[PDB]
Amino acid sequence: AFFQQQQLPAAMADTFLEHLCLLDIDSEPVAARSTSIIATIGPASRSVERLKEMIKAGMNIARLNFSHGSHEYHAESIANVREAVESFAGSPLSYRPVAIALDTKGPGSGGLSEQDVRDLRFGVEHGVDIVFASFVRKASDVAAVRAALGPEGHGIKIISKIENHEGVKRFDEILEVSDGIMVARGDLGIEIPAEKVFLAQKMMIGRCNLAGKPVVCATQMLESMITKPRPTRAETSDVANAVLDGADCIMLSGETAKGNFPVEAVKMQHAIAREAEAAVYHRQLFEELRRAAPLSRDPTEVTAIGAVEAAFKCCAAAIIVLTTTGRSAQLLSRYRPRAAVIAVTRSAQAARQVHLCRGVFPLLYREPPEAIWADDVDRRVQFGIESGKLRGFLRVGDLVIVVTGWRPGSGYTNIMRVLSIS
Amino acid sequence: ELGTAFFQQQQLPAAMADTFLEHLCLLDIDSEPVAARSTSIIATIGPASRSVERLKEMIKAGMNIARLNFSHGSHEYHAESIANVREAVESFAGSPLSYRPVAIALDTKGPGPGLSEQDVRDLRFGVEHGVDIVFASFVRKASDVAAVRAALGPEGHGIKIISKIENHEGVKRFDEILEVSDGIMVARGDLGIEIPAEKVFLAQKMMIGRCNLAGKPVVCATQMLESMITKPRPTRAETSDVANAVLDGADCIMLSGETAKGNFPVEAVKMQHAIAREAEAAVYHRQLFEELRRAAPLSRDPTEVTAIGAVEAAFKCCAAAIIVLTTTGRSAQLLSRYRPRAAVIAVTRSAQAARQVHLCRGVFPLLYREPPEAIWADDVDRRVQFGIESGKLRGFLRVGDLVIVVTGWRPGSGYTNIMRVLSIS
Amino acid sequence: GTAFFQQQQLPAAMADTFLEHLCLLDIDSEPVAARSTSIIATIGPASRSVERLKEMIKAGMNIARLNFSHGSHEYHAESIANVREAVESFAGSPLSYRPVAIALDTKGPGSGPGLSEQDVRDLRFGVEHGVDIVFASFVRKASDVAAVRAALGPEGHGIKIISKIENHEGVKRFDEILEVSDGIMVARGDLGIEIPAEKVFLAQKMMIGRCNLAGKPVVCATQMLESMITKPRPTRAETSDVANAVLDGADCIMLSGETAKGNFPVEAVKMQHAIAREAEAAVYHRQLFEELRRAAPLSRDPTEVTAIGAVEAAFKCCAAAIIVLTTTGRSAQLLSRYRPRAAVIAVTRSAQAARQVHLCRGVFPLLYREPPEAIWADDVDRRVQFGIESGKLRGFLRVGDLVIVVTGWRPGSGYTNIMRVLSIS
Amino acid sequence: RADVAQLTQELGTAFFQQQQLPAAMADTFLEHLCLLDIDSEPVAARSTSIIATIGPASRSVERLKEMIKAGMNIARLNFSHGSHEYHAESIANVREAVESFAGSPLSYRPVAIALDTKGPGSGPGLSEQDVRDLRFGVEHGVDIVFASFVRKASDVAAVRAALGPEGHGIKIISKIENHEGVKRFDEILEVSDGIMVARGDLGIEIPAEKVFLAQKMMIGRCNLAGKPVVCATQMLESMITKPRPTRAETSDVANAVLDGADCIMLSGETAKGNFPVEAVKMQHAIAREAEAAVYHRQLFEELRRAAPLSRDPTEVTAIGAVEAAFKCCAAAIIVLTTTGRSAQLLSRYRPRAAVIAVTRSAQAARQVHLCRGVFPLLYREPPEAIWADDVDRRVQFGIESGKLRGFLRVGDLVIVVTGWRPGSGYTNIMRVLSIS
Ligand SMILES: O=P(O)(O)OC[C@H]1O[C@](O)(COP(=O)(O)O)[C@@H](O)[C@@H]1O
Ligand SMILES: O=P(O)(O)OC[C@H]1O[C@](O)(COP(=O)(O)O)[C@@H](O)[C@@H]1O
Ligand SMILES: O=P(O)(O)OC[C@H]1O[C@](O)(COP(=O)(O)O)[C@@H](O)[C@@H]1O
Ligand SMILES: O=P(O)(O)OC[C@H]1O[C@](O)(COP(=O)(O)O)[C@@H](O)[C@@H]1O
Ligand SMILES: O=S(=O)(c1ccc(O)c(O)c1)c1ccc(O)c(O)c1
Ligand SMILES: O=S(=O)(c1ccc(O)c(O)c1)c1ccc(O)c(O)c1
Ligand SMILES: O=C([O-])C(=O)[O-]
Ligand SMILES: O=C([O-])C(=O)[O-]
Ligand SMILES: O=C([O-])C(=O)[O-]
Ligand SMILES: O=C([O-])C(=O)[O-]
Ligand SMILES: [K+]
Ligand SMILES: [K+]
Ligand SMILES: [K+]
Ligand SMILES: [K+]
Ligand SMILES: [Mg+2]
Ligand SMILES: [Mg+2]
Ligand SMILES: [Mg+2]
Ligand SMILES: [Mg+2]
Repeated sequence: AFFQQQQLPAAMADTFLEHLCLLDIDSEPVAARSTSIIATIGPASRSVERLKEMIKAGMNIARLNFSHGSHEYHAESIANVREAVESFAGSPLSYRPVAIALDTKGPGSGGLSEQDVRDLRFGVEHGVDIVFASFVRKASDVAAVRAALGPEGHGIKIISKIENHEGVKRFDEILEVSDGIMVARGDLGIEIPAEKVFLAQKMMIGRCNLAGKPVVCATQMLESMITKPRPTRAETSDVANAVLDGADCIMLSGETAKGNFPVEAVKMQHAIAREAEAAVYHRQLFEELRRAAPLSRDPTEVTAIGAVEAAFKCCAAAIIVLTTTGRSAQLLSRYRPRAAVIAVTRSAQAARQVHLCRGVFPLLYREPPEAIWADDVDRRVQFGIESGKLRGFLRVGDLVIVVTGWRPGSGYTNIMRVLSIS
Repeated sequence: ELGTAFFQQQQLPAAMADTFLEHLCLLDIDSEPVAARSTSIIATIGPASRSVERLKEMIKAGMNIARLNFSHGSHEYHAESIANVREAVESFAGSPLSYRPVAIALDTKGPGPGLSEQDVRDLRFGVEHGVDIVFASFVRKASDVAAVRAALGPEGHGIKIISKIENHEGVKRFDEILEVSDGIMVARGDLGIEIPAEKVFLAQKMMIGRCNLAGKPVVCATQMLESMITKPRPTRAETSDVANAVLDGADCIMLSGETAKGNFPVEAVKMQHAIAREAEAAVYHRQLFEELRRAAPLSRDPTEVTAIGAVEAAFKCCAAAIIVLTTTGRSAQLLSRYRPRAAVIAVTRSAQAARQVHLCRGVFPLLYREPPEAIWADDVDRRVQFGIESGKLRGFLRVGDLVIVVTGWRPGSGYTNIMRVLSIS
Repeated sequence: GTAFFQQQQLPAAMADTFLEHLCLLDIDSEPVAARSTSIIATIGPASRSVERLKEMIKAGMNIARLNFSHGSHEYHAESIANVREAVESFAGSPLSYRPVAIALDTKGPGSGPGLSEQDVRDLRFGVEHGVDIVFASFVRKASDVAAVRAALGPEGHGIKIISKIENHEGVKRFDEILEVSDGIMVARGDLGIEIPAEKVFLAQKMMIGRCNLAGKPVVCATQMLESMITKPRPTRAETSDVANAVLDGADCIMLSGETAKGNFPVEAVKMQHAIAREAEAAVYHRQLFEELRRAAPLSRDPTEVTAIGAVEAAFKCCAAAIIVLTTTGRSAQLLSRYRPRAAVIAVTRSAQAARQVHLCRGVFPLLYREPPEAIWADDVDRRVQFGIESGKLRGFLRVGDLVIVVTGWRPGSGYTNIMRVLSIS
Repeated sequence: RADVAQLTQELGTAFFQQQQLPAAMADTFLEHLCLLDIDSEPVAARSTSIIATIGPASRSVERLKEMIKAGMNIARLNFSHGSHEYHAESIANVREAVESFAGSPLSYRPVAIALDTKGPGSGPGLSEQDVRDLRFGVEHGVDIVFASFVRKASDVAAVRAALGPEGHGIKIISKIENHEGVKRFDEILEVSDGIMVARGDLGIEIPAEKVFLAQKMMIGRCNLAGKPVVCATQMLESMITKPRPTRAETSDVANAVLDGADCIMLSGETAKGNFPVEAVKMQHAIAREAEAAVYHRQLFEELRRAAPLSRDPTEVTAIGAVEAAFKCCAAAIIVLTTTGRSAQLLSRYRPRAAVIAVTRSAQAARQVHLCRGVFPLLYREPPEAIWADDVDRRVQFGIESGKLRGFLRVGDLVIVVTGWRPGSGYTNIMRVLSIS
């Protein structure tokens, strides 16, 4: 029964053609949904009660669109998101962190506009986790956003939105200085011929997967759900294909900001992403990612490849990793393991930000500290296992891969262990 | 010899990539498509696309197959639609550069446990009016296809039966249905109601893959550009859906309400044409050909053996086209199953085969009406030169180009066994 | 039949990985194909008798090597006369006649920087006596090949020059030497003294790989069955060395003392024949063909395009042979470079080309002696029928087999452009 | 180039020109052959073990010391010749020569002793002389038995029974010498510790032109099973009377290594020939060149794909460690092992990194020579009170010995493989350590 679920016959296929032939509508997804859902906050999704339903439906990142509304309006949205998120903190083994992303208005006819400088300062003051920088055309646009965030906003992730021909052409220099990319198909589809957007999307997703940096697919993914309870056949296909392309995140704009079915739009993206993740041809994907990732003398990078290889060998239910900044989890995620990457962290910001990386499930550690560092590490590992058991990721008898470091502090991951559950 | 500009167009850098990941990384929005659009467009005929003048614009925009939806309208209404399609098609018989055969497909109302009384009557109407294809609704098992085949009476055995897979049973019994059908339609509308909507993409990709493996045509249908029923431009999900259906391996893409009742029927056809052209150049032929080659069983059929040799030869020299002489369309279909980048120009004396080969990706039919030569080898040479001259006229070919020519050793269907490399003069 | 798929290591040939290919190799799977790697036998006191040469031709000797390091011009002229007498003793049966090439192996430069005066005289002797091939000793750079070509003069333009790589400089300047040579000999004797003995296998494997990539013949030479100079059976290392040279991709394997001075020249030829046959069936064609196709550059030459189409067609149908008409041997060489499992039966009127194509693996030359038919198409057909009848007599073909036939559109060399699938009747 | 650019800038272009690294990074096997370079020097320690047959030409203690220095890893006693008294003296001389280097534990090289049986002769199974010789082997503490003419699984069970309860730790390597052994190979391999391709008798029992097929098939199946395979007979035959081998002989040795053989053997070349030390030196030189010419890119991919999914933590850790070693061009993989099993599971994936196996078992240290690329280090120190400290001391012993023997330099990355509790069977940890 195990080998009939999660498209495992299609996953073992010798060719991509045979993989397609073996895809089965009766093969149920079992793994937790890996691709994060970004929901745009607006009148249809601003109330605390509505936000609680969206968190339960699968929203991982709340997007604030600074193209509309005042700073007072957005501060209220942030407070409501935090209130809804913290209403589940009473049960630490099931608490789900939710990131807050600020999407800038953009340069308009102008580099960095004066309104963007003020909005970015607002983001730092209100503790946003991510900035979706509009109309990034070159590396200096990213540097300007980074400078406007100042010394207090050093830890904020900058996701550059590629929205025009210049951004596509200067993609490599933009990705090099950004934390990730958003394929902003709305403006891109007006700036370049609409029939060419899929080429830009597939290229950018492929280059971000190669670089090991997050990539978001955005705009009109479930557009008809703004007024209708069910999406069109092209919309479900678009969501599934963005996941199959390799997108780390998928986004909802008007569907959640102003539509009549915000919760249903989140549920639909969750349902499709789960089905599409199981249909990924891991046999070829892992081989190509493994071959393309350069040789490295960084122990975190070396441990990450060893751990993902070990996870595939034993059909590991999860890879439990201890991380301070999220980096060790990101390096595991870049190899696209089928095993869930359970990231145990003390940082609340890193727990929110790792939603940008596909297949990373953040667990915010709030248990009493241990006096012995080795005992403290072992307790965080057992915490990952208990949360994993409660959430359905793990069962007794499963094998897990555990990734830790040799000393406290970020940058010292160098150990991989094979552990049998219970 | 060809120029550096030649190797920058039609995603040739992405086509030469060593891995699928590198192929994606090399896709370029500035790399323009050059080849003719190979995925056929099926447009549903209705009030918005029934007039002769509107049909002429749709033919110019790229419509290859006219679909008659027998779920609505009387036999009198459909006979008028057929006459208007034929009038619009024949209005271009004067210009070889603009003339294009257009197939007529009858889409049945559907079942009841099996073939309904109305379907028997509608299928008889199709035979009497000379339709080329039947899109059989709600096919669930092999016996449903046999019933449709039996209903195509004594005169309609040459009509192609494309089984529409619309429910869980059709998906589960797919292999037995494909074995007896000429092709398949992934009817996503009903399929998305019969099975969970989030599972339709799995059924679509599986069926397209199995049809590509079998070498049989597969159509992707329903809501591909739905928003264009009221809006002049489609959504980002809709263009993505069309491009991904072509990348999946679909031979045909379809328009329903977009062309039958919408406000922008011609623009919907133009949009599918534009997207299919871009998506066909983005196909990763290096891995696709290797896998089709490996999956296709060994064969002692000379048409099958010649077809793979010809497609291999076309890739080796970047041939502008493969010109094939075919009476039934079968030799062109066997070339099409290996997905060559070269256009397959099919020269036939059969007007029905010329219309039906639109079901096969990359087949460009040319109907030949010259009187037969007394010396058979001369008749063959005249048809090969007709394909070359039409190719030059239409932009497929130029003097100095290499073309692959596929012919047989004797007259009659079933004897294809020759592949030649010709330099265009 | 099921028995067909158990022979010639067909289970190992269909394997998905090289490891699984090795695991499926079967000592009970009998070779069926004709032996495709040519055997070069060096002539000497043990192999000069006309009666002894007839037995060596029957055992499988394809090329007779004259070592100009020993003997005078008078000695070599007698060797040539004896070889020709033994070869021509079988000309009374044209369907079974086996051409045998004559190769002149030069003494070398010695302490000199380039072409020695003795080599100039020996090369002129070769042209005057009609030798087919020159094995040029100690080639260190492209100008050494040009000097050999100049010494052959205008009358020796058709002689093939195979450069012997015997030292570090020849290995380092390999690419420039191969570019101007017709082929290469891995002369392991001197190479093993000039460079550390433990590194010779790396030079052998590299040169064979680069010659296979270039589509040019490569010979493996020296001490392959050394112990057979005095013993009736070779050592385990010797049979392994012959099998591995064939698996590496060598077009030819050579015997020196084993045939020139030993006590078992006929048995040494028979042993190389037996081993080469076993090793050719053990070649992993699935990966080899894929890599040769991918590495071979795109081409606009119709002979090159037809060759890859014909090899692909031959693999698709398990063709027993590819029958090719050739004037210079070039069309057969271009088929051979893709390493088909099907025998390449080359029909030619040129006695020299028939002898020289033994340099290319899997090419079986048939010398056609009949004067041309008045109708060129009938002369082409008669030559193809001669290939089929010789093939049937020699066991290459049976009724019911499929064969690929490679011809051109006009008389004269350079116009091959047609591939046809033919059933043997 | 993008996949190796940063590491090329860090380690230098000279590093990437050595040990056939350009040929190792090739995208196809054809390109791998085209990139093989006679100027690309081998750097890694020789990983294929050399088995030398002991006889009159290689019996003296002083001669044996030269053969150990030349590279002999396993001493073979051919029980087809000589009495029990003769073989006991050979064993004592081998042990005396081996122990003459024990004064320096950081450089001491263990040498295994293998007993090669006379065989069944005309009989259907285990002969009475073989039963007596096998009992002699157990009494004299031999490490390995090369069982002659194994034709079926019951032949190896008979050898195992003749070894008795005291010989349970002895490795049984079945010699495949006839058609029946080749045809029943899978059942023989399943119950054996490894295989020997005995080409001498095999070449008489089956047509000589078919021996290479049997050799390549058996080596491939042993590599797939992760069990040692020995290539034997006439590898450097001419060196019995001549100082240099023929071109076919060097080719045969190189091709046995490229085929995937864990061990290569010398028979008459060492036992009775005129150049025993030179024959060992020649096999050493060729094996080093051939190991660097192995196409690891395809080999690792195929071993990974063919090896079934596993829930055994030693197996899971082994593939993770070999993958990690390739990622960083690790100089070595240091593994703690009691029976040799954790080192054998690393060896089956054919890493380019040397597998330095630290063990307290003198027998396991000798027996791991059967596995390609395993360098045994015998740890003689008594256990620390705290088990975690005892583990760390053993790892440090491997690093210090690795530095001493030239395997490791400061700045190198090393992969360390250990377990969560004492005793055999609990390996489950992989660590990436930077050498300081
Ligand atoms: O992913 P990051 O940011 O490098 O953090 C990984 C770090 O986490 C640890 O596993 C635990 O460290 P702390 O005890 O400081 O939380 C370290 O050993 C390791 O260096
Ligand atoms: O594709 P089909 O229907 O098999 O037709 C292919 C046939 O066309 C030809 O090339 C030309 O035949 P006709 O002259 O009868 O049209 C035949 O030699 C070949 O058998
Ligand atoms: O292999 P080559 O030397 O190019 O010769 C091939 C030539 O042989 C032919 O098949 C037959 O030519 P001939 O009639 O002159 O022998 C030509 O059509 C073709 O050009
Ligand atoms: O390779 P083997 O025979 O399984 O031995 C590996 C064992 O060695 C160790 O690393 C150390 O164990 P010891 O302390 O008993 O020597 C164990 O943790 C592990 O189980
Ligand atoms: O799943 S894959 O192996 C694959 C292969 C061939 C195809 O045509 C295809 O659509 C998908 C894959 C996907 C994304 C990658 O970036 C990659 O490296 C591999
Ligand atoms: O037969 S092969 O596919 C092969 C693959 C892997 C091996 O390790 C091997 O020894 C042989 C091959 C491929 C290309 C060649 O140019 C060749 O000579 C052989
Ligand atoms: O701003 C965006 O997200 C867009 O334009 O697609
Ligand atoms: O009938 C159709 O086309 C459907 O259901 O999608
Ligand atoms: O000349 C030769 O043949 C050699 O050196 O091997
Ligand atoms: O017994 C042996 O070692 C042989 O036959 O090779
Ligand atoms: K915005
Ligand atoms: K209908
Ligand atoms: K010579
Ligand atoms: K013995
Ligand atoms: Mg925008
Ligand atoms: Mg329907
Ligand atoms: Mg020489
Ligand atoms: Mg024996």
